[PDB]
Amino acid sequence: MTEYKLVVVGAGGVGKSALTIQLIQNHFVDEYDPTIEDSYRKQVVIDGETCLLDILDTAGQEEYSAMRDQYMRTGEGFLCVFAINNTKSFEDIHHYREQIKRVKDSEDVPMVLVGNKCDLPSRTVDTKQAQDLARSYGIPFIETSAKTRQGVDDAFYTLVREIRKHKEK
Ligand SMILES: Nc1nc2c(ncn2[C@@H]2O[C@H](COP(=O)(O)OP(=O)(O)O)[C@@H](O)[C@H]2O)c(=O)[nH]1
Ligand SMILES: NC(=O)[C@H](NNC(=O)c1c[nH]c2ccccc12)c1ccccc1
Repeated sequence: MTEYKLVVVGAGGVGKSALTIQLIQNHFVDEYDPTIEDSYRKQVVIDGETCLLDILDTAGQEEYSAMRDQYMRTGEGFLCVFAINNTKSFEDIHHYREQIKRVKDSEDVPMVLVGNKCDLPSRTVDTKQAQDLARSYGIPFIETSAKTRQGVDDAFYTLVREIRKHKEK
């Protein structure tokens, strides 16, 4: 049983916790503490491989930067989820990608761009914009919704494969 350590990083309010809890508790949480940083584990036999997923629902700000940067190094795959109805979170993608790349000191870092809230209206971030960015980074992008669980299943699976892809280069 192989263990995969992945961290869901992004802006606050994008739905980091809900997206993960949906695949852990099998239901959508309407109200959940945004400052909670818990780690959930899930075992799935994906691609004929029985692996154990180690995920961490980031809050946003830790007591010390070194503590936040700690799991930034141990993270093999990072799920970059943003809100299509919040352009502010989409622009922050540049900072995260650049920052985490520096922390690990690598240009080839397994990441998947995720556009949450695809089931909600008032979309300011067009799909093309997100896709354009993902194609420039050299990573995949899929729209998702924690409420309908659309794309979320694929996104999480893709991240694991991206990790494997990086470890089989
Ligand atoms: N309608 C809708 N709300 C979502 C979605 N994902 C998360 N939310 C809501 O966003 C708010 C914060 O969710 P939370 O799990 O704390 O995400 P986080 O704080 O960004 O890690 C809550 O009201 C969630 O129910 C979604 O996909 N669709
Ligand atoms: N945030 C935490 O619980 C940190 N430990 N856990 C982790 O790093 C991991 C938990 N889930 C992960 C997913 C991918 C990589 C790492 C982890 C932590 C932070 C500060 C001090 C001591 C421990």
